[PDB]
Amino acid sequence: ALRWGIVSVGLISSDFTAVLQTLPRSEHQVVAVAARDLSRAKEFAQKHDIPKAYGSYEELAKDPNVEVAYVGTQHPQHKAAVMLCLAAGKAVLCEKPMGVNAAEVREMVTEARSRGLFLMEAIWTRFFPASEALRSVLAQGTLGDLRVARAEFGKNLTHVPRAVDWAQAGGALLDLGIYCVQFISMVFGGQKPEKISVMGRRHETGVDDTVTVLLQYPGEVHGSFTCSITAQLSNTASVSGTKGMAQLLNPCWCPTELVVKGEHKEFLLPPVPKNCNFDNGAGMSYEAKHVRECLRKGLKESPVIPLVESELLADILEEVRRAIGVTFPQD
Amino acid sequence: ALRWGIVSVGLISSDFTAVLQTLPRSEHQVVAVAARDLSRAKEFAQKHDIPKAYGSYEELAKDPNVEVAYVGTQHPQHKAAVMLCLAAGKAVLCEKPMGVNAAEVREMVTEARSRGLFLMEAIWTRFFPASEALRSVLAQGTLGDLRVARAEFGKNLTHVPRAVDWAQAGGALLDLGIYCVQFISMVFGGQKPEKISVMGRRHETGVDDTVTVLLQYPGEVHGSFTCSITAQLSNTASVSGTKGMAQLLNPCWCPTELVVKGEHKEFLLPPVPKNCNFDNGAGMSYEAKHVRECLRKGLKESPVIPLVESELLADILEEVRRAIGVTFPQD
Ligand SMILES: O=C(CO)CO
Ligand SMILES: O=C(CO)CO
Repeated sequence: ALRWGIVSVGLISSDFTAVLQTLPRSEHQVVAVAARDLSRAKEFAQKHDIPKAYGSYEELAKDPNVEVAYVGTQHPQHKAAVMLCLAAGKAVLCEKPMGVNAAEVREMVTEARSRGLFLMEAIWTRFFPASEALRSVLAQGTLGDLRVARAEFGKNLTHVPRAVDWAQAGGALLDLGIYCVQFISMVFGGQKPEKISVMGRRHETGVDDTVTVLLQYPGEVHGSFTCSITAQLSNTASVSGTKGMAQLLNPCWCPTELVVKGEHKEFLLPPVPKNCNFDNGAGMSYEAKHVRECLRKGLKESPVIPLVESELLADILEEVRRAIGVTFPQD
Repeated sequence: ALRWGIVSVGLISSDFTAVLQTLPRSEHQVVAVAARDLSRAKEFAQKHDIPKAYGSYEELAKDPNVEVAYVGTQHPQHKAAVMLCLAAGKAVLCEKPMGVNAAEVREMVTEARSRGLFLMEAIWTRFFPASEALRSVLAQGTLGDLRVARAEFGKNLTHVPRAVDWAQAGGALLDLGIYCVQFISMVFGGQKPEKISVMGRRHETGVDDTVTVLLQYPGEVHGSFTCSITAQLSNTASVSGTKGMAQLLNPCWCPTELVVKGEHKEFLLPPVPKNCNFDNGAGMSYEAKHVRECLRKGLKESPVIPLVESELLADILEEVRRAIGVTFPQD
């Protein structure tokens, strides 16, 4: 079995741990969990039936029974935790966005590469059967010659502290726009944009509120998206060519419905766990099973979200937030 | 009764004439129709039961029984027909877009104004009960403080000669984007944009193929739209604020469904005519009844689509097509 170590005991680590404990026991085992104090770690290990608890991430990195670390910390704490785990020879699945700016991602990627260790950014949406089916539709040429595509992700998250906080690098782009940028990149074959235009406005807590981006892609196609932590949007994503449109229905970030030229297709989520902190949390199973398949094949990154594309997504996101003057200490 | 004169006998004039002939006989009468030859005009007058036919527009302008002229010519022929009718003291309802560039619209508007004559651009969408209901939702503040809105209009019209022809000023912007620009202007109170960014690509017939625009509006709100004559899009339009979203469902340009914060509302079209050349053609009744209400009140333009806003819509459209190098002889 693939032996997992859980870094951080917040809500997302809770969901991911519950998912891993629904998978075949001969394929995945949760062997250890670290928190920034032993107390929190033991409470989590007892609730989730993990056999070892640590009060520092460093102790988890050093556990020789852990093969892969899941870094579920808040956004600004991803980098140090990843770097610790890689220095200790662990594979790492890092939560999204992998880092808060382009240089953090480059640093993590250079480290993983220099040590021949697997690293993947947990962009869970890419592994949903719906998303895989859209990629086939594109490979098959069903929509004809591409023209453009548009994604949107907006909800009123003003009462979700995580989400609006400057100190945790929250705001529309890093919480929600990350899903729009990855979708547009995916439909256009992970290609670097030729040009980006941005409009948006800030939120009174120090982060961005609502942001729309236009991206020129190579071969005369382009994408746009809108994200927001105050305004509710359609929360769909689409791609259109000369023969028609494919759409991933709301919830786009976690789609189970694909519509192609008016024809609907539903992809049910796994049955458990239910009651996950986050909508459709059960769908995290797909990325978990993907990491095991990569590691069994001896791969040092995923073909579905390669490290060079994580770097490009980071470059894009950083360019967008700089265009509207939203700077971070890290940069 | 309001006495109408029909200029041009194409498909749209066919639909508008059929609509007017379903209205109360004491309110609207179709008294005359002109075509560029008598033959075509008589055939149309016989099919549509109009009592007078002319083989030139000038003869219709001069008919003292005509009170209002409906100019249904192809795009580049709007200006000369409008100018002829206004010089002859007729009110004019001119089909969309009123002119092919900003100067044509300014010229028509200056002429109407200098003569104290009603002129309105036939932006039929604005008069649908659905659109009026969205304006109320906005006036009521139901969506909270505005944030942004997005419209799209795309279909494969490559086999519709009108639509792809350079000589008739076709293409995505003048055929379909005009609906997106008017919607965004309407939700943002007809205000002039502070900035416009554009990406798009040309079509091999000499006109634009697919075009996406980002528009900054005053008060930190913005809109975007995508239009295309090759790629099928969602064909919905939406506006979102801090308390939720309103959407006009497909067909946006001709909506009968409004969704506000998840609550659906349907507005049925008039029952006749049926079998109109254009989708939901029966809805042209609303703009026809509006022109009569303006004229009965002695108004020289519509408060719903004032001439200064037609000028601004034209200015926008022209700026967008220049940004992607699509120039016309007229400019
Ligand atoms: O990823 C998500 C957290 O907001 C979806 O809301
Ligand atoms: O106005 C319209 C003509 O395309 C709608 O298709």
